[PDB]
Parts: sequence; C-alpha cells; structure tokens
Amino acid sequence: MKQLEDKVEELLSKVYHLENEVARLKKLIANKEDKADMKQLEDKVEELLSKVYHLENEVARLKKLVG
Amino acid sequence: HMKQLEDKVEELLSKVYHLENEVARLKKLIANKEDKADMKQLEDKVEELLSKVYHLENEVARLKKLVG
Amino acid sequence: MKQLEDKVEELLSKVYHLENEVARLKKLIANKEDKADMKQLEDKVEELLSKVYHLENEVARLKKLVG
Repeated sequence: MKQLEDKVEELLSKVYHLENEVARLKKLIANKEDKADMKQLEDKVEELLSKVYHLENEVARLKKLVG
Repeated sequence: HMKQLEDKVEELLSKVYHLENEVARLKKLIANKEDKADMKQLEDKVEELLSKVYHLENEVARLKKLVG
Repeated sequence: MKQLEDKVEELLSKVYHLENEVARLKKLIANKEDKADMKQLEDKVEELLSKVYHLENEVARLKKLVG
C-alpha cells in the first residue's frame, strides 16, 4: 500500500515537471521566426525592388524634361 | 482512502492526456518555424536598396530645388 | 491494488516517453531562427518602405508641376 502511494507520488512529481518543461518550450518556440514572417519580409523586399525600379525610371524622365 | 487515490490517478490520467496533446501541438508549431540560414542574400538586397534609395533622394532634392 | 498499480505504471511509461519527446523538441528548436535576430532586417525594410512612399509622392507632385 506504501508501494502504490510511492508510485502515485513519482507520477505526481514527473507530471508536474513535464508541465513546467512544456511551458518553457512554448515560450522558446514563440521567440522563433515563422516561415510566414520570412515570406512577408521577402515579399516586402520584392515590393521595394519593384517600386524603386519604377521610381528610377520616373526620376530619369523628370530629369531630362527639367533639363 | 482507495477512492481518494483513484480520484488522484483520474486527475493524473487527464493531465497526461493533455500533455500528449500539448506536445503534438508544439511539434506542429515547430514545423512552421524558419530554419536558421545565411542572411547574406536578403542583406545584400537590402544593401542594394539602401544605396539606390540614397541616390534617388539626392536626385529628387536637385529637381525639387530647380523646379522650385 | 493490482488494477490501480497497473494503471499507474502505464502512465509512468507515457510520461517517460513524453520526457524523451520534449528533450527531442528542444533540439529541433535550436535549429530555428530567432525572431530577435531578424529585427534589424525588418526595421530597415520598414524604413525603406516609408522613404519610398514619400519619394513617390514627391516625384508625382514634381511630375504634375512640370507636365
């Protein structure tokens, strides 16, 4: 009967520790970069490349005309 | 008292089940995280953009002065 | 006693396996990019997007004026 009580006690402690380890693991995971975030960043750079290209072309035409 | 212990194991049964589900959820989240990589390619593109934007700023300042 | 002891042993096996899974996930997590290490790239891109927005507006204004 002390045999069972001690097994249940081992289970209690190990469950409690696992709960804390999982809580820490989710905090760590939350601080990692999402694939979606990287994709957003790449698409913003693509947007910037395109806008800068158009601006260059626009500025070149303005420059000629102002002359 | 055996009932008290049964209730305790019932609690732990549920907690172990929840923990199994939390671990599977965390696996899925990890799969959607970006692997460490060399940032050279993205950084080089941003460096090109900052140079082009700097040069554009200078050009647009000149025109703004002339037109005004 | 026996039936409850067996249930407890079953749960100890599951907890044991879970501890190993968690150790393993910690290792996977180490191969992932830290969000904080992307902060500089992200901010630079946000700066550039604003600068390009303002440059576009100024160019369109000048163009209209000259045209």
